[PDB]
Amino acid sequence: HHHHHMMDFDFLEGKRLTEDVALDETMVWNEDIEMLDLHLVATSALIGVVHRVSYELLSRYLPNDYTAVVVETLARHVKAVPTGTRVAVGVRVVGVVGNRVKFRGIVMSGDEKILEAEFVRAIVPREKLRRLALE
Amino acid sequence: HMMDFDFLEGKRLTEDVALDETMVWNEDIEMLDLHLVATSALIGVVHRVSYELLSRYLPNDYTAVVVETLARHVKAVPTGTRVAVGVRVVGVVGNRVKFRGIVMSGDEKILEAEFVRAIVPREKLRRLALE
Ligand SMILES: CC(C)(COP(=O)(O)OP(=O)(O)OC[C@H]1O[C@@H](n2cnc3c(N)ncnc32)[C@H](O)[C@H]1OP(=O)(O)O)[C@@H](O)C(=O)NCCC(=O)NCCSC(=O)CC(=O)O
Ligand SMILES: CC(C)(COP(=O)(O)OP(=O)(O)OC[C@H]1O[C@@H](n2cnc3c(N)ncnc32)[C@H](O)[C@H]1OP(=O)(O)O)[C@@H](O)C(=O)NCCC(=O)NCCSC(=O)CC(=O)O
Repeated sequence: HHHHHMMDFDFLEGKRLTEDVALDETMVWNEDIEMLDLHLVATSALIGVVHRVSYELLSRYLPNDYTAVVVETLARHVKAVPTGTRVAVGVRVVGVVGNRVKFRGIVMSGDEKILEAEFVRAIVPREKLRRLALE
Repeated sequence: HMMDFDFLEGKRLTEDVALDETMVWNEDIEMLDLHLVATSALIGVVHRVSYELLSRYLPNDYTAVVVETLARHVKAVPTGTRVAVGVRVVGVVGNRVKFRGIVMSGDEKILEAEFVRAIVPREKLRRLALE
């Protein structure tokens, strides 16, 4: 009877958001000790950044009992950028298939493309995710 | 700078890794009590194991950076948990080394990944990024 989730999420198609995001010291690539003084941003950290903008975008539009979690992601990190920098981060909803929302993401530093991504959030009732996490 | 890295093919490494507080998913204030591990954090964990594997076999003036990554995050897992992280070199083309990675929590798959490192001289990077 808590089996009352049947939406068409296509209302999300075409939504977009761009934000300026600070690349801070928690985001540094630190695998290689000899490269530390460059403090390049880590690929995973940039992926984190792009994902988080997609949540900010969705949260305005998700019905009240539903959250959205990343289930799939693809990224190409094409230019190294140092931390301590602000970047422009854009995401747009390029498709919806059931409860799967697909985004394209871009990280620009000035006019240089740093990273591009394509990724998927599953839109799930908080109750259901909580039950799954706890089982 | 002309080397064959084909010899990396089939190399593996597995590591028991703690998921700590710095890796928590916190976008959703109503789910903070579950302290789920973030996707990007888990990708970081998988990438880092591939660097430990490569660093053992690369010449002393060379580094390796991630240029592409793909991941399915199939099961939620809380921080404060230890996971088995395995990576394997499945392919080499020039200075491009493709890995498959897996995160397991016991017998449950949490995440699978496929990603590429480019093997580069540190000086090259240092030249590029200081230009
Ligand atoms: C790695 C790149 C520089 C690669 O750029 P390109 O593809 O244009 O260049 P390339 O890879 O073909 O070649 C660049 C260099 O490779 C070396 N090179 C190429 N082929 C070679 C071979 N067969 N043998 C030996 N050396 C070789 C050359 O010295 C040098 O080229 P030449 O001789 O021509 O100069 C760039 O994609 C980049 O900077 N990406 C950002 C990566 C990043 O910052 N990642 C985050 C860190 S890792 C991380 O953060 C982990 C985490 O997620 O947490
Ligand atoms: C998201 C998942 C639960 C998805 O699992 P499944 O594919 O089995 O489930 P599912 O999506 O098909 O369906 C689950 C639920 O969705 C709801 N549901 C499905 N379709 C629907 C529709 N059309 N309308 C309304 N509701 C719908 C159903 O109520 C319910 O299940 P039913 O009817 O079946 O009972 C799982 O893959 C998972 O936990 N993955 C890990 C995700 C994660 O932890 N990400 C990290 C946080 S985000 C993040 O960390 C950002 C960062 O990277 O930094």
